[PDB]
Amino acid sequence: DVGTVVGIDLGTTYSCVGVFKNGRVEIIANDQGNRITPSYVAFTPEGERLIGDAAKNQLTSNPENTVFDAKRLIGRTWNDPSVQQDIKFLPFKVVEKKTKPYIQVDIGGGQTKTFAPEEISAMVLTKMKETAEAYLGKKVTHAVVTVPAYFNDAQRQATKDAGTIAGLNVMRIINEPTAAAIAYGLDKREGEKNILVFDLGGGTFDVSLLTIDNGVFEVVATNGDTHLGGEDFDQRVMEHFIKLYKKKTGKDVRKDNRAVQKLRREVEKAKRALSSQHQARIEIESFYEGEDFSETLTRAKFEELNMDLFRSTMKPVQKVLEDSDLKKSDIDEIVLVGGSTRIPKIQQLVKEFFNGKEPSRGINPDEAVAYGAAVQAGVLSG
Repeated sequence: DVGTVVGIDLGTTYSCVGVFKNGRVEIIANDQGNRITPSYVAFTPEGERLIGDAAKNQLTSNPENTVFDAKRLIGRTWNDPSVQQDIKFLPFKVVEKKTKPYIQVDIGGGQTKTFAPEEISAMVLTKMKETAEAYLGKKVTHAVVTVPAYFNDAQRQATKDAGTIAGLNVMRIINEPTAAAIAYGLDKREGEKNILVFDLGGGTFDVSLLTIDNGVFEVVATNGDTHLGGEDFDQRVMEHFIKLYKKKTGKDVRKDNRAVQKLRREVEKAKRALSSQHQARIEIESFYEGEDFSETLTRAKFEELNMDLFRSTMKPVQKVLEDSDLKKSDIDEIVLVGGSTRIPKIQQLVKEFFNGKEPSRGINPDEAVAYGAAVQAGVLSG
């Protein structure tokens, strides 16, 4: 009937899919061997449609026809002031169509097409569905899908709609921070608890005050920063090296985007390394005008380059507490979500904010939301 239902984190920057198999949640790897998949769609001049890692990986040679951040636009009208702000920063065309912000791309050979934001997310969701189905060795028809807690009626419906386009019946839309809590078993626990969820993604920062009472969740207050994430930490590190280069050679890397992008790729990997190691080597062969890049980033440097950004995450946490009439002591559970929460310095800051109190631990913070979504998908068959 519903078959094996899947749990999908449909993220602004990365998506994740899980399933309940053999008494356990399995987070599923994609055709590229990754347990997270970029929420990107690229159309090539030859007319190929890329989704996920291959869309993300080419993109530097294709800014106009590579689509991301559709989640910023889904469920919104063209004239929403938020949309009008966002599209300033997007490198693809967005036009007014049927009152909505439609994405216009060159599909190949100069052929122009428009897509509703839920059409682009449907392509991503189709990628998640194939990832799942290859794992399971069978077709999937039903899904649990997560959304931010601040999502309104239209944004929830448009996500359901993206699922229907993708061949998915979205049985449950769940809030992302609730899914995270579920992954940690916090919905089981007896009596009333206040849960702070701190979700530092690749492009957005979400803080949520949740209440659990008899396995029923209530979102009391949300804050954060719509345009803060790990990518902002990457950018800081580029500017540092482009500056060091424009000092050691006189040359300016920004004249060549391909150089700037190659730096971006290596910075990303260095950033991930610095969560485990204390130094990382950034080495780009044939980086600008045949010449080579070697420099080495320390964790101490990474942190200094980002310290004000790291510190600015605490102010939404204070506002959330204020808006919900609670103080630090009132928090019984801290859940970290997002790849950036693996940054050792961000963990230190959250703990010190809460007076030495430890967060929940044991689930990859990139995977926690889909995990919880898979916990509920699990119950929806059996």
